Amino acid sequence: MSTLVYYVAATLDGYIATQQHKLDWLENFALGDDATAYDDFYQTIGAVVMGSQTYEWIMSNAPDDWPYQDVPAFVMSNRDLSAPANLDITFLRGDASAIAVRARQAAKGKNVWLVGGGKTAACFANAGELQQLFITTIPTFIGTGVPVLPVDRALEVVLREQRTLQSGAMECILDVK
Ligand SMILES: NC(=O)C1=CN([C@@H]2O[C@H](COP(=O)(O)OP(=O)(O)OC[C@H]3O[C@@H](n4cnc5c(N)ncnc54)[C@H](OP(=O)(O)O)[C@@H]3O)[C@@H](O)[C@H]2O)C=CC1
Ligand SMILES: COC1=C(C)C(=O)C2=C(C1=O)[C@H](CNC(=O)[C@H](C)N)N1C[C@@H]3Cc4cc(C)c(OC)c(O)c4[C@H]([C@@H]1C2)N3C
Repeated sequence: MSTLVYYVAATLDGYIATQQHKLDWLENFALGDDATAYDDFYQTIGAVVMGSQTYEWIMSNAPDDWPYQDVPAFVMSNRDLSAPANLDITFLRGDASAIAVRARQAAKGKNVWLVGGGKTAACFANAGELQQLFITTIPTFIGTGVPVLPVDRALEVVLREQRTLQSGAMECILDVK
Protein backbone atom coordinates (compact mmCIF):
# COMPACT_ATOMS: atom_id res chain seq x y z
CA MET A 1 0.00 0.00 0.00
CA SER A 2 1.12 3.58 0.85
CA THR A 3 4.29 3.96 2.97
CA LEU A 4 4.58 5.77 6.30
CA VAL A 5 8.20 6.95 6.08
CA TYR A 6 10.30 8.68 8.77
CA TYR A 7 12.67 10.90 6.81
CA VAL A 8 14.94 12.66 9.29
CA ALA A 9 18.46 13.97 9.91
CA ALA A 10 20.29 12.74 13.03
CA THR A 11 23.62 12.88 14.84
CA LEU A 12 25.99 9.93 15.11
CA ASP A 13 24.62 9.31 18.61
CA GLY A 14 21.03 9.27 17.34
CA TYR A 15 19.75 12.74 18.25
CA ILE A 16 17.53 14.91 16.04
CA ALA A 17 18.03 18.10 18.09
CA THR A 18 19.99 19.36 21.05
CA GLN A 19 18.28 19.19 24.43
CA GLN A 20 17.40 22.88 23.85
CA HIS A 21 15.67 22.01 20.51
CA LYS A 22 18.39 23.59 18.36
CA LEU A 23 19.76 22.39 15.01
CA ASP A 24 23.06 24.28 14.75
CA TRP A 25 24.92 20.96 14.29
CA LEU A 26 22.54 20.28 11.38
CA GLU A 27 22.01 23.63 9.62
CA ASN A 28 25.73 24.57 9.87
CA PHE A 29 26.83 21.41 8.03
CA ALA A 30 27.28 21.28 4.24
CA LEU A 31 25.89 17.94 3.06
CA GLY A 32 27.48 18.30 -0.35
CA ASP A 33 26.37 18.06 -3.99
CA ASP A 34 26.35 14.25 -3.92
CA ALA A 35 23.48 14.12 -1.40
CA THR A 36 20.07 12.79 -2.35
CA ALA A 37 18.05 15.84 -3.43
CA TYR A 38 15.38 17.00 -1.02
CA ASP A 39 12.93 17.53 -3.93
CA ASP A 40 13.27 13.94 -5.16
CA PHE A 41 12.18 12.63 -1.75
CA TYR A 42 9.48 15.28 -1.25
CA GLN A 43 7.98 14.51 -4.69
CA THR A 44 7.04 11.06 -3.28
CA ILE A 45 5.12 12.63 -0.34
CA GLY A 46 1.37 13.28 -0.31
CA ALA A 47 0.85 14.10 3.35
CA VAL A 48 2.99 15.05 6.36
CA VAL A 49 2.48 14.05 10.02
CA MET A 50 4.08 15.80 13.01
CA GLY A 51 4.01 16.12 16.76
CA SER A 52 3.18 19.46 18.38
CA GLN A 53 6.76 20.22 19.43
CA THR A 54 8.01 19.97 15.83
CA TYR A 55 5.02 22.03 14.66
CA GLU A 56 5.86 24.82 17.13
CA TRP A 57 9.51 24.72 16.08
CA ILE A 58 8.60 25.37 12.45
CA MET A 59 6.14 28.17 13.23
CA SER A 60 8.56 29.91 15.59
CA ASN A 61 11.51 29.45 13.19
CA ALA A 62 9.76 30.08 9.83
CA PRO A 63 6.57 31.94 10.78
CA ASP A 64 5.82 33.27 7.28
CA ASP A 65 7.17 30.30 5.28
CA TRP A 66 5.35 27.10 6.09
CA PRO A 67 7.31 24.40 4.19
CA TYR A 68 4.47 21.95 3.50
CA GLN A 69 1.82 24.15 1.84
CA ASP A 70 1.99 21.72 -1.11
CA VAL A 71 0.43 18.87 0.97
CA PRO A 72 -2.11 18.35 3.78
CA ALA A 73 -0.58 18.29 7.28
CA PHE A 74 -1.60 16.47 10.48
CA VAL A 75 -0.27 17.72 13.83
CA MET A 76 -0.74 15.60 16.93
CA SER A 77 -1.45 17.15 20.30
CA ASN A 78 -3.62 16.98 23.36
CA ARG A 79 -4.14 20.76 23.26
CA ASP A 80 -6.77 22.64 21.35
CA LEU A 81 -4.01 24.19 19.28
CA SER A 82 -4.64 26.55 16.38
CA ALA A 83 -3.02 26.96 12.98
CA PRO A 84 -3.23 30.08 10.80
CA ALA A 85 -6.63 29.62 9.18
CA ASN A 86 -5.07 29.68 5.67
CA LEU A 87 -2.94 26.51 6.07
CA ASP A 88 -3.86 22.87 5.35
CA ILE A 89 -3.35 21.76 8.95
CA THR A 90 -5.45 19.33 10.95
CA PHE A 91 -5.04 18.57 14.66
CA LEU A 92 -5.61 14.94 15.70
CA ARG A 93 -4.75 12.83 18.76
CA GLY A 94 -4.93 9.40 20.35
CA ASP A 95 -4.53 6.01 18.68
CA ALA A 96 -1.84 6.09 15.99
CA SER A 97 -3.66 3.64 13.71
CA ALA A 98 -6.58 6.02 13.06
CA ILE A 99 -4.15 8.87 12.35
CA ALA A 100 -2.25 6.72 9.85
CA VAL A 101 -5.26 5.72 7.77
CA ARG A 102 -6.50 9.32 7.80
CA ALA A 103 -3.06 10.45 6.61
CA ARG A 104 -2.64 7.62 4.06
CA GLN A 105 -6.02 8.48 2.55
CA ALA A 106 -5.14 12.18 2.29
CA ALA A 107 -1.84 11.17 0.70
CA LYS A 108 -3.78 9.87 -2.37
CA GLY A 109 -1.59 6.82 -2.98
CA LYS A 110 1.61 8.77 -2.28
CA ASN A 111 3.64 8.20 0.89
CA VAL A 112 3.01 9.76 4.30
CA TRP A 113 6.06 11.65 5.60
CA LEU A 114 6.36 11.29 9.39
CA VAL A 115 8.55 14.36 9.89
CA GLY A 116 8.75 13.61 13.63
CA GLY A 117 9.88 14.15 16.09
CA GLY A 118 11.07 11.27 18.22
CA LYS A 119 8.10 11.00 20.58
CA THR A 120 5.69 10.97 17.63
CA ALA A 121 7.75 8.50 15.59
CA ALA A 122 7.93 6.13 18.58
CA CYS A 123 4.16 6.36 19.08
CA PHE A 124 3.71 5.10 15.51
CA ALA A 125 6.40 2.41 15.80
CA ASN A 126 5.02 1.11 19.11
CA ALA A 127 1.70 0.86 17.22
CA GLY A 128 3.33 -1.10 14.36
CA GLU A 129 2.44 1.72 11.92
CA LEU A 130 5.94 2.88 10.90
CA GLN A 131 7.23 1.07 7.82
CA GLN A 132 10.38 2.81 6.61
CA LEU A 133 13.08 5.27 7.73
CA PHE A 134 15.38 7.53 5.72
CA ILE A 135 18.13 8.91 7.97
CA THR A 136 20.73 11.53 7.06
CA THR A 137 23.53 11.21 9.66
CA ILE A 138 25.74 14.21 10.43
CA PRO A 139 29.35 13.39 11.49
CA THR A 140 29.10 14.78 15.03
CA PHE A 141 28.13 13.75 18.55
CA ILE A 142 26.09 16.07 20.73
CA GLY A 143 26.03 13.78 23.80
CA THR A 144 22.45 14.54 24.90
CA GLY A 145 19.41 15.67 22.95
CA VAL A 146 16.09 14.76 21.39
CA PRO A 147 16.12 10.99 20.67
CA VAL A 148 15.39 9.95 17.10
CA LEU A 149 13.17 7.00 18.00
CA PRO A 150 12.43 6.45 21.74
CA VAL A 151 10.56 3.20 21.15
CA ASP A 152 9.49 1.20 24.17
CA ARG A 153 11.46 -1.85 22.97
CA ALA A 154 13.92 -3.06 20.35
CA LEU A 155 12.67 -2.28 16.83
CA GLU A 156 14.76 -4.17 14.30
CA VAL A 157 15.06 -3.00 10.70
CA VAL A 158 16.44 -4.30 7.41
CA LEU A 159 19.09 -2.06 5.79
CA ARG A 160 17.82 -1.46 2.26
CA GLU A 161 20.30 1.17 1.08
CA GLN A 162 23.27 3.16 2.35
CA ARG A 163 25.45 5.90 0.84
CA THR A 164 28.41 7.75 2.33
CA LEU A 165 28.75 11.30 1.02
CA GLN A 166 32.03 13.05 0.28
CA SER A 167 31.44 15.39 3.26
CA GLY A 168 31.23 12.62 5.87
CA ALA A 169 27.44 12.62 6.16
CA MET A 170 25.65 9.36 5.42
CA GLU A 171 22.26 8.25 4.13
CA CYS A 172 20.44 4.99 4.72
CA ILE A 173 16.99 3.55 4.05
CA LEU A 174 15.67 1.23 6.76
CA ASP A 175 12.68 -1.12 6.44
CA VAL A 176 10.77 -2.04 9.61
CA LYS A 177 10.43 -5.73 10.68
N1 LIG B 1 16.70 16.87 12.90
C1 LIG B 1 15.54 16.58 12.20
O1 LIG B 1 15.65 16.14 11.04
C2 LIG B 1 14.26 16.77 12.90
C3 LIG B 1 14.26 17.47 14.08
N2 LIG B 1 13.09 17.67 14.80
C4 LIG B 1 13.12 18.26 16.16
O2 LIG B 1 12.57 17.34 17.08
C5 LIG B 1 12.17 18.12 18.24
C6 LIG B 1 10.86 17.62 18.81
O3 LIG B 1 10.86 16.26 18.72
P1 LIG B 1 10.06 15.64 20.16
O4 LIG B 1 10.79 16.38 21.20
O5 LIG B 1 10.19 14.14 19.95
O6 LIG B 1 8.55 16.23 20.25
P2 LIG B 1 7.54 15.80 19.00
O7 LIG B 1 7.99 16.69 17.88
O8 LIG B 1 7.44 14.31 18.86
O9 LIG B 1 6.07 16.31 19.48
C7 LIG B 1 5.74 15.49 20.57
C8 LIG B 1 4.33 15.89 20.95
O10 LIG B 1 3.39 15.45 19.94
C9 LIG B 1 2.16 15.23 20.65
N3 LIG B 1 1.76 13.84 20.45
C10 LIG B 1 2.56 12.77 20.09
N4 LIG B 1 1.88 11.61 19.95
C11 LIG B 1 0.56 11.97 20.20
C12 LIG B 1 -0.61 11.23 20.21
N5 LIG B 1 -0.58 9.87 19.91
N6 LIG B 1 -1.82 11.81 20.50
C13 LIG B 1 -1.76 13.16 20.77
N7 LIG B 1 -0.72 14.00 20.81
C14 LIG B 1 0.46 13.37 20.51
C15 LIG B 1 2.41 15.67 22.13
O11 LIG B 1 2.27 16.97 22.11
P3 LIG B 1 1.17 17.59 23.35
O12 LIG B 1 2.12 17.93 24.47
O13 LIG B 1 0.70 18.76 22.52
O14 LIG B 1 0.18 16.43 23.56
C16 LIG B 1 3.87 15.29 22.28
O15 LIG B 1 4.36 16.05 23.35
C17 LIG B 1 11.99 19.60 17.78
O16 LIG B 1 13.05 20.33 18.29
C18 LIG B 1 12.14 19.48 16.28
O17 LIG B 1 12.76 20.59 15.73
C19 LIG B 1 11.88 17.29 14.23
C20 LIG B 1 11.82 16.61 13.08
C21 LIG B 1 13.02 16.20 12.33
C1 LIG C 1 18.39 15.57 4.87
O1 LIG C 1 18.94 16.27 5.93
C2 LIG C 1 18.14 17.26 6.52
C3 LIG C 1 18.66 18.53 6.74
C4 LIG C 1 20.06 18.82 6.27
C5 LIG C 1 17.88 19.50 7.34
O2 LIG C 1 18.29 20.57 7.52
C6 LIG C 1 16.62 19.22 7.72
C7 LIG C 1 16.13 17.94 7.55
C8 LIG C 1 16.89 16.97 6.93
O3 LIG C 1 16.48 15.89 6.77
C9 LIG C 1 14.67 17.65 7.96
C10 LIG C 1 13.70 17.79 6.79
N1 LIG C 1 14.40 18.28 5.65
C11 LIG C 1 14.15 19.48 4.92
O4 LIG C 1 14.94 19.64 4.04
C12 LIG C 1 12.96 20.41 5.23
C13 LIG C 1 13.46 21.73 5.84
N2 LIG C 1 11.96 19.78 6.03
N3 LIG C 1 14.07 18.52 8.95
C14 LIG C 1 12.86 18.36 9.54
C15 LIG C 1 12.47 19.55 10.15
C16 LIG C 1 11.37 20.64 9.58
C17 LIG C 1 12.14 21.95 9.28
C18 LIG C 1 11.61 23.01 8.75
C19 LIG C 1 12.27 23.99 8.57
C20 LIG C 1 11.54 25.18 7.94
C21 LIG C 1 13.51 24.19 8.82
O5 LIG C 1 14.10 25.37 8.54
C22 LIG C 1 15.04 25.32 7.53
C23 LIG C 1 14.30 23.16 9.42
O6 LIG C 1 15.62 23.31 9.72
C24 LIG C 1 13.52 21.88 9.73
C25 LIG C 1 13.94 20.59 10.24
C26 LIG C 1 14.99 19.60 9.46
C27 LIG C 1 15.73 20.27 8.42
N4 LIG C 1 13.24 19.97 11.19
C28 LIG C 1 12.69 20.72 11.95
